[PDB]
Amino acid sequence: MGVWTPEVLKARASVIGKPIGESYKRILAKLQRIHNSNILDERQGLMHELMELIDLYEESQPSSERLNAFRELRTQLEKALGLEHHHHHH
Repeated sequence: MGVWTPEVLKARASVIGKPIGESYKRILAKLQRIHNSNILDERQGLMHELMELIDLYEESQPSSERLNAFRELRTQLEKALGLEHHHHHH
């Protein structure tokens, strides 16, 4: 949980839908897989690459220090790596 950032956020920031076709969209798409595969033993491996991948994509186009805005996303991935069980439910 706490790992949500689908096109919804981009739609709000971008107001009108307008997804770019390319790899840069791959990172955004990974959200769909992560969503369902949230904190999933399988996603655990991807989680690591996700954080590293972003670090390479953050400077790729948005090197204007704008990565700070995306840094919020990395936090979710970083926290996810905590594998902490905050669910606690009967």
